[PDB]
Amino acid sequence: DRPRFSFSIAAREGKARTGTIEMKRGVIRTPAFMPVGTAATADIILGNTYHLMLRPGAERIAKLGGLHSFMGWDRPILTDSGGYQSEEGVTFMLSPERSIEIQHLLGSDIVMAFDECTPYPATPSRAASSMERSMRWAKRSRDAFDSRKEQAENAALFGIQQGSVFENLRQQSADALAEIGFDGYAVGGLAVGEGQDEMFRVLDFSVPMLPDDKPHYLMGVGKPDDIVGAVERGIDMFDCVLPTRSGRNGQAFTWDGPINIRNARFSEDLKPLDCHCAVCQKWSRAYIHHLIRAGEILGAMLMTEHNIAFYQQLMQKIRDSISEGRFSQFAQDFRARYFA
Amino acid sequence: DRPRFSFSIAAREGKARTGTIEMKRGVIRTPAFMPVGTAATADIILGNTYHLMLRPGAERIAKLGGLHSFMGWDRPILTDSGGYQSEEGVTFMLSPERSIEIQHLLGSDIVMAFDECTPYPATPSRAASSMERSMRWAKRSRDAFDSRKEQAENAALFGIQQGSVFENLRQQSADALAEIGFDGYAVGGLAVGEGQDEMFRVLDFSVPMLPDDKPHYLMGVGKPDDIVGAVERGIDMFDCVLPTRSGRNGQAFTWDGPINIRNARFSEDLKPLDCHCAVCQKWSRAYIHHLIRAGEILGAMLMTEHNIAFYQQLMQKIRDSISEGRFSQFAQDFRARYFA
Ligand SMILES: [Zn+2]
Ligand SMILES: [Zn+2]
Repeated sequence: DRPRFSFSIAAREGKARTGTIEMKRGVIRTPAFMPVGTAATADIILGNTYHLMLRPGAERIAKLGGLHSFMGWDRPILTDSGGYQSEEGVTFMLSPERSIEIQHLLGSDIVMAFDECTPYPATPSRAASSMERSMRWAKRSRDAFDSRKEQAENAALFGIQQGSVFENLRQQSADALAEIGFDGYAVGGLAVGEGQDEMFRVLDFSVPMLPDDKPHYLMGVGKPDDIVGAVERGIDMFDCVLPTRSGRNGQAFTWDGPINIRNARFSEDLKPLDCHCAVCQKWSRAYIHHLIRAGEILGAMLMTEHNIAFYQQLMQKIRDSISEGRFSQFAQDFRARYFA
Repeated sequence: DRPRFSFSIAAREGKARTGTIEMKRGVIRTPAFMPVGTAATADIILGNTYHLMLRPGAERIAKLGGLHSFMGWDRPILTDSGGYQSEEGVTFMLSPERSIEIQHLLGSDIVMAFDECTPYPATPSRAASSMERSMRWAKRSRDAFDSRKEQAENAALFGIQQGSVFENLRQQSADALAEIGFDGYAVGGLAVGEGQDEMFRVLDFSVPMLPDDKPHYLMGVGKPDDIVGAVERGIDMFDCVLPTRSGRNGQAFTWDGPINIRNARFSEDLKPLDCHCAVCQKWSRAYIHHLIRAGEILGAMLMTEHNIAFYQQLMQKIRDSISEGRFSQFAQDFRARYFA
């Protein structure tokens, strides 16, 4: 039987790491991409806390046996805390205590502390006030989590760093989070419209502030090139709505960049979408083009499956190249071809 | 190597038959349900002639290698003739000759003659004039089909009976079609809003007019109970948009009748949709309810897969019970439970 939570780093290259998170429901290979569980029929999937508490409701999910039984997914599940107004929480009611209990009822394996994702841009004073409240909320999340024996003994809790783009606030947040103590640490408050250069700049000083021996989760990121750059800066875990969102709107990710398959230039293109996935085996660009142009749900479903599969192939190549000490070369080859 | 076209009846019960159509691309077990090929990832599928000639166009499909390569389906394909205004054809241009050539370019295995599907209701004089033109068009379809060696030697041609609800016109149409000679015979002009009692009434006298030793295809039908009743009256082949249409709109077919899965009574129902299909294995009514209510494409896709699978399980039970001489009992048990 695996432990509740064990992170081990198998290989490093510069700031990049590769390794495994062991949990009771399975092993997560890192760097990891964590897709939304409702995308299609990955070592871990995401549950949509905010949606689930509104429909059918966390208590109803609990009565139906929890998210694992509900979704037919017996491997780990991560839930966000739902925050993405007062010291107690937010009314719209949601608080650190209520957020933790909701995630408990859903049965998730990785529980996010309840935070306040600072808007961008933000003054230093606003970013500081928001970070300080998130740190008080992180301590309340820790305590609520620890009060529930089933949760404390079988789940894991991640703290979320805030502080906007300010190095001194990011440092203070990391210090507060480490002193409380969490199983993993998320870099929050990015992917809120800052642009890639700025995000990378903030990651450059922010990730080393976190405990090196714990997983680092960059919330909301991102495009394939965002992921490569963030692994280069020490991120271990990723979630992003892009692969599933893009699939509905006609956008496919390939090693040569994203393409819009609805474009007329693909109407007679017999090459597959890119790739090893089942879609790229049997289906041409031309046929997927046709399905999507015709409004057929099969088209969107095949596009979504390809995009999900592409992200996992990307993460596999990242893990292998770090393990083999050629990630720097991989990142360089990836960007030359992706932006060609 | 199989023949171009061979229909053999293995067992009969009353007017019902069960058997096989052998074609070069495979064997079709009858009675057969023929789903639209673009529904999901059946012994034969349907191509949408009218749509395909508009996008991307029949010549473009031919340049891409034909429908089999285009869709990744190496088994038989049936295409309708596109008719569903003058003696030459219809402008909107489509004629018996053009319809046959389009179906040739698409590469379909079973080719429908170009007909005029009489509107309902229709006076005897209108039904007669329309049937008479369809019979002239059927002879032109035969000749065009026979002029193309690749088509005549590798495909099959079905004639379509018309005549509305009038026994004397149905008889005249069957006579004209048999004298021309076709590989199979469709009963056309039903499922146009006549209601099940009327359709069954017309089938009662119309199907025995067709050659007994050739397959009988009831176009556009239908609901599961329509199919059972039409097999009881000697139909061998079916197509219907219902299983794929219903899946998008929340309707699932079950042995206890159709249900609308969006209905709140399914929000905590842990039973599967019905069934042996992959959906009914892993997925509860409650989770599919949730997916569809949330607008998730996965929900519609799972509903469509279930409906397609249900129709094929229905056809398998029909074939087995005819083969075992218990179809009359099956039909009775089916209706008692389906309408309970
Ligand atoms: Zn692919
Ligand atoms: Zn099923």
